[PDB]
Amino acid sequence: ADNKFNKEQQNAFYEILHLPNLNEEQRNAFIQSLKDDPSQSANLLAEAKKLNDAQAPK
Repeated sequence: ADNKFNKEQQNAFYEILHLPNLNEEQRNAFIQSLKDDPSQSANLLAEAKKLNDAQAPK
């Protein structure tokens, strides 16, 4: 009765939530954007995943 999102879309949500290095503010931005338009699932995911990989020093 909740989450009118496809598997990929909901996966994007969770995967962006699974970004511990990503600023929670940016996380909220991507998540909210996913809520606004989940059509950008694969690619808000591609590039939250990729600020998460790219604020990552080594």
